[PDB]
Amino acid sequence: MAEKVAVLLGGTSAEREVSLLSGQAVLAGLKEAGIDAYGVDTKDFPVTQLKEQGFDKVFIALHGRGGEDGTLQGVLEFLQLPYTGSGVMASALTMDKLRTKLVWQALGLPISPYVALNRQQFETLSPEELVACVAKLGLPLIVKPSHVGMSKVDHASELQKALVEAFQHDSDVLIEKWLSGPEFTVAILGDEVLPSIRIQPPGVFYDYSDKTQYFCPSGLSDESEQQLAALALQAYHALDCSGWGRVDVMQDRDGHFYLLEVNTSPGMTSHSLVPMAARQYGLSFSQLVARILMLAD
Amino acid sequence: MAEKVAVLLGGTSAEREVSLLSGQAVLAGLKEAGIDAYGVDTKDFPVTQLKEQGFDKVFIALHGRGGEDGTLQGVLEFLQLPYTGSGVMASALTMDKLRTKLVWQALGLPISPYVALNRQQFETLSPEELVACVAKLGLPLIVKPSHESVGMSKVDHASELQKALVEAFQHDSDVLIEKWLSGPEFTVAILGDEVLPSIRIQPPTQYFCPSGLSDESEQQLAALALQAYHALDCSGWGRVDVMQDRDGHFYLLEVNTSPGMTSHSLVPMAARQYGLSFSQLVARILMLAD
Ligand SMILES: Nc1ncnc2c1ncn2[C@@H]1O[C@H](COP(=O)(O)OP(=O)(O)NP(=O)(O)O)[C@@H](O)[C@H]1O
Ligand SMILES: Nc1ncnc2c1ncn2[C@@H]1O[C@H](COP(=O)(O)OP(=O)(O)NP(=O)(O)O)[C@@H](O)[C@H]1O
Ligand SMILES: [Mg+2]
Ligand SMILES: [Mg+2]
Ligand code: NA
Ligand code: NA
Ligand code: NA
Repeated sequence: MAEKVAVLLGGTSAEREVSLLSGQAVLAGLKEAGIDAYGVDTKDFPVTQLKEQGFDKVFIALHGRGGEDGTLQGVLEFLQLPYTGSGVMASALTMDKLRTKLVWQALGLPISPYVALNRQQFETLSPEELVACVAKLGLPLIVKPSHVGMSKVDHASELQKALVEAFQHDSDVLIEKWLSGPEFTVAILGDEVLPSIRIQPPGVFYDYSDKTQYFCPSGLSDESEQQLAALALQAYHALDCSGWGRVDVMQDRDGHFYLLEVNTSPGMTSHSLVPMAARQYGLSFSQLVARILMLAD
Repeated sequence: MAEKVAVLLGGTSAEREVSLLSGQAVLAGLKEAGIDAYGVDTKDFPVTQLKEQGFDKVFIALHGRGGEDGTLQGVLEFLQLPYTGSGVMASALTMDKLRTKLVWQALGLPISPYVALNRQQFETLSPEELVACVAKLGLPLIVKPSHESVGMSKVDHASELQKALVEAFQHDSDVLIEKWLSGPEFTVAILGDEVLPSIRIQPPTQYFCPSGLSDESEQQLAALALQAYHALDCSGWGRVDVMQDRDGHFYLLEVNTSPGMTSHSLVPMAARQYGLSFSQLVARILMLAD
């Protein structure tokens, strides 16, 4: 018998608005392909009741907290409903910058040099020791929390300052070497790596708008794109991802690629990265979402 | 109001019968400490209904799948009940032996030499080419599926390897081949930020608490166990497992995020040695859920 599919959307996180748009597009795409899909705004319907409502399969179109971080996935494993995107472990681990970095580094995948700090060694030390500690990183630097309130840093007086603003919403902190750019992103769909996209934000960060420019194709030489494609796939399997996702990557002045992050529930607005990548690989939006759904075992 | 507390016990996993005992003990210890606790056999009671039925706090005494793997933790995060033990990420991570290892390795924490192998590599490669991948590890060898002794084999001669890989590629797409260690084995219970006293395990099982180690070795082991526990983002409580080599080096094996709470279990025995009654132990664990 045919599947009843729930498209989860909206939610209660900071990214509710984008998620409303993503879910709306996913919904229209699935109905175009003949899938018996139904929208579910999770602000108002409890995800713990999907099974009672008669659903067979879940398409996850939520973003941020409670959507891509393992918690929803755990609910779905408890109910024994198949769902799109990565499982609990991968979904949660991709939110944790420190441990994502550790997994990659143990495998010898390229990451920007960094130094981790918790609040202990933070308060158990002062600026004359903190600067010697990072000295080997050079300048300038990025200070961010392990799990939004980050800074760029140019010389050694600026450091101490920015460290304390980072502990205002996290307890483990990363101090990374600054990379020149440019920034790229690589969508993965099952095992297929799609065309990369160059991203230029106006300021120093590609943080949380409307000005940001994107380039498809990305302008990389051909040899450069195979390297970035293979690396992306490795980085995605490294964290045990599956179904689909998006790997974020940055070049440095030397031209080498460094891994930043994997996003386990990407935006699916008409203006979003994955659909733009897919259209360039030659897939309609409708085929994209039918495929993601097919990849949910 | 006194907070109403659910001790989750039983479940539907292989570890059910052990879990009924853990939960029965925890139930009795929370009551002795003045806590308004109720046993909840989650085989019979969903867990998605715990908020609706009026519970305020959850003590997890479930073991294995659906208990210590992040799925339960995810449900409780969604219902927003405070609960005992590690969060989603740590509970799930600790069931992935490969990635546990990778994290520890990158922090320079000591683990046994190993090789990891996925099904695609097993398919592509001849038995001899395999023996060649794991040669640098010597013999004997331990073969385990990567996902938490089902499918686990001790391999003494290179010609037993295939059979061991096959038995394990049953249960997982990822398998670990490790260097065997001559022991003995240790376990270090952690309770919040306190490291309790270790226990020597001598299997074929005798448990020794105290462990026999020098003070100076106990300090090393406690510090090492703490770092291994924080490396994986654990909190609340947990049990860390460690082995020695012939030379007395410690190597990390695993962190357990929902340990046994029967009268014959390790954590309770470490607690006893620390000067705690069982009632005190479970009350402390619950205080650490906020
Ligand atoms: N070492 C670095 N050097 C230069 N730019 C960086 C570095 N790390 C991160 N960035 C920039 O900051 C952006 C967002 O940082 P990220 O590493 O995703 O942390 P985050 O807190 O998750 N920010 P957000 O994307 O809002 O989640 C990246 O996409 C880059 O543009
Ligand atoms: N490298 C090793 N050398 C010697 N003994 C080992 C090694 N790895 C595992 N063992 C023994 O096997 C036991 C189980 O190890 P573990 O790494 O937890 O695998 P497992 O499949 O989780 N088995 P269990 O914990 O019983 O589910 C340990 O407690 C050790 O006594
Ligand atoms: Mg980010
Ligand atoms: Mg184990
Ligand atoms: Na994620
Ligand atoms: Na666990
Ligand atoms: Na030595």
